[PDB]
Amino acid sequence: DWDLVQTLGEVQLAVNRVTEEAVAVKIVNIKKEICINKMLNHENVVKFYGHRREIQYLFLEYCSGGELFDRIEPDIGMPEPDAQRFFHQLMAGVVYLHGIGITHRDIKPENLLLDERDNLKISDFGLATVFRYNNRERLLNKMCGTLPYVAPELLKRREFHAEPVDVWSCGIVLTAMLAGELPWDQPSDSCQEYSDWKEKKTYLNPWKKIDSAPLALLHKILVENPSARITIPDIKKDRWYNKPLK
Ligand SMILES: C[C@H](CN(C)C)Oc1nc(Nc2cc3cccc(Cl)c3cn2)cnc1C#N
Repeated sequence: DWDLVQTLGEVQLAVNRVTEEAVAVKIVNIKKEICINKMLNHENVVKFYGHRREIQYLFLEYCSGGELFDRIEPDIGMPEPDAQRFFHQLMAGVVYLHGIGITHRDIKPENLLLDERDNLKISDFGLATVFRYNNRERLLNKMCGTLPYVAPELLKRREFHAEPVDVWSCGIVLTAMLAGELPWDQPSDSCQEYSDWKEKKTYLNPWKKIDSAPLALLHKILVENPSARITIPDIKKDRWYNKPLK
């Protein structure tokens, strides 16, 4: 038996009556979240233990470290070495997902959990979907995600590639980690902060608070044209991405 100890997000912390093991139980599209979870097995992805239908119950990893969101100090961010480490682990998780043809679609600090060792884990696959199957890519056309984190093509195009969208959102997460703020309400031309970035006014916040090395990476990630946007394999060759830090 598991005792429901407290509400995490519904989602509640459950604790094993015998072993005292802790798990997160999700109490409830749900069919796809379960299916997708069944496919997942990676150290930077929230573990899926199983499910039960009574109201549906999902048994997920308890990440006692909390949400990445709470490691970001407003207007400050966090130490660059910690940001880099979290970004490495995020890429590892995203790489894995894309490798098996899954796109998360809602990457943001609220959905990035930390275990007891502060290892990052991608959470919440309620919006995730298959973008590659039998080695054939399917373009996406449904709008979803979270405005400050979504790529501009999603607002501007009828169809778009899945992967560059996840890459973009990772770029926004990195920005948040290094500056403790989001660069814009949304990646649209009616958005002054977004226009300023497109005009490379990096003497303005949040870019001003970001060292030139990571900023160079951001210049490559937050590129409006998804076809010109840096890919993960190339992120792996980026100077800052490879810089020894602490
Ligand atoms: C509760 C989050 C809300 N999302 C928006 C991230 O959704 C999930 N949380 C999980 N674990 C978890 C969440 C915690 C939340 C707060 C604090 C602590 Cl210690 C937590 C420890 N572990 C696992 N899967 C999902 C899913 N889906």
